[PDB]
This record gives sequence, C-alpha cells and structure tokens, in this order.
Amino acid sequence: SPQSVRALLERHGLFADKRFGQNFLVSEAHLRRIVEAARPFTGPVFEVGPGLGALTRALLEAGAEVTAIEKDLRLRPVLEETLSGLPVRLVFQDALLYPWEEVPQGSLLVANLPYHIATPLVTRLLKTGRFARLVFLVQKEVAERMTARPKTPAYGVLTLRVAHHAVAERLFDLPPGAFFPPPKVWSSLVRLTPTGALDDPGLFRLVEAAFGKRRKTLLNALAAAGYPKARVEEALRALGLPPRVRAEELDLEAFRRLREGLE
Ligand SMILES: CSC[C@H]1O[C@@H](n2cnc3c(N)ncnc32)[C@H](O)[C@@H]1O
Repeated sequence: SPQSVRALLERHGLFADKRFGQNFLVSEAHLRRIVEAARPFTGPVFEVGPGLGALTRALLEAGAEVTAIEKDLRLRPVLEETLSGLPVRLVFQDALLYPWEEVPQGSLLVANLPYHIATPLVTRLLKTGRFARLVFLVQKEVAERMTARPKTPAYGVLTLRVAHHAVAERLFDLPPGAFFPPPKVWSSLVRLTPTGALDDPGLFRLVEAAFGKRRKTLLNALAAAGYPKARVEEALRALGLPPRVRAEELDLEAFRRLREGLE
C-alpha cells in the first residue's frame, strides 16, 4: 500500500530525501517480480539501498543470504524493525565505496538502486566479473540504454559496456506509482547475466572515442580523438563499412573487430 509506506515513514519520523534518491517500493507484486527475476539464490546476495527493508525481507524469506548496504543512517531504526529476527548483514556505508572486487564469485546483486549511482555502480560490478546475475530497478531511460540495439537514440557507450560483460533483459516497466514518493519518470526491472569478460580498457577507449563527438562520422570522431585517420579508413574498409558510417551503426562484435583491425 502507498498508505502503509507513507504511514511507516510517518511513524519513524522519516521523509524521503532527494539527496539519497529515495523512492521506496510500495507493491508486493513488484517485490515478487524482482525476487522471481533473481532466483535461484545460488550465491550471496548484495542489496544496495534497502530503504525500508521491503525487498530485503522478501529476499530473506526466499532463503537468500543477504548483505544490505544503506548510506542513510536515519533508516537504521526502520530497517532493524522491518528485519527483526532475520539474518541480514546491514552495512551503513556509501555503496560506491564498498569493496566490490572482493565479493565471492557467484554473488548476486538485487536492488532498488538510487538513480544517481546506478550507472557507475553497475559498471563497476560488471568489471569485477564476480556476479552470476544482477537484477535491479533503474529509470526507464537507463534501462533502454542498457538494452539498446544499434542505430537507436538509446544506443551508446553504456549499451556497449553492458553487452561486453553480459546479456541484458528489460523484464518489466514500473509506473511512478510503484514508489513512494513517486518519481517523475517510469522505471524498469533489468536483469544482467555476466558472460565472462572482464574489463577491456583498449576496447572502451575506442568505444568512448567513437561516441565522444556525436555530430561526426565514426572516422572523424576517432580521428579527433587521436586515432590515425588512414588506419581508421582502412579498418572500416576491411569491415565492409561505408566511409561515413556512424558509431551507433556498429554492434559489439563490429567494435571488437574494429579494435583488432586498428591494432
Ligand atoms: C530507490 S531508493 C534508494 C535507496 O538507496 C539508498 N542510497 C542512496 N544512495 C546510496 C549510496 N551511495 N549507497 C547506498 N545506499 C544508497 C537510499 O537511501 C535509499 O534507501
């Protein structure tokens, strides 16, 4: 209930703080969808932003071993209340500072992520190579980026970052009313399933360069970033791509081949 969430906040003298991107899940049906997207719980679960503990409780009740990382210390009493009697390790810390590279191989991320950290956090977790599955809520626009196909407005660096590490699924869209307080945009449930690759800095130097200068062809964008123009011309030719092809027209394999051609 939006009422129960409002009432719970009121009882604990809390107000949702925009500095923490606080928008708390209201629907048991959405909670169920998140748990069902993440299961089976074959490794330890990390939840970033447990908030009032709604998803934390759902995860624990499904038998997950949970570490929940919450930056807002004001939420400690409600979390302790919600999670009374349940084995959750509550960590009061900025999740952007948590030692992610050390989590057990096979871990899971399951989280209603704060909008302002979702992209750098997911990027970092994917670079660790440690997760079996990452299941999380993001703004619909960010989900679209993470799941974009080439030659579309949402297609870009983030799409390619996700794709390099993982297959990506947008499973469900949630309206603003799924949260209290309601945010201004729709959200989406995303599932990422890592496929083995760790960071490839050479590849991402190329990908970042490709998309840096948006109004240029791929060739001129790379040339402006310091890639030898003649070599880019040849690599594109060898790929059977048009001289004026744009960055958003290349899929992950094409970028991998382009990188290989440049070197
Ligand atoms: C969508 S609700 C977001 C949840 O994440 C928490 N949160 C916001 N920023 C961070 C952060 N940097 N690390 C951990 N939790 C956070 C918020 O306080 C809230 O419970």
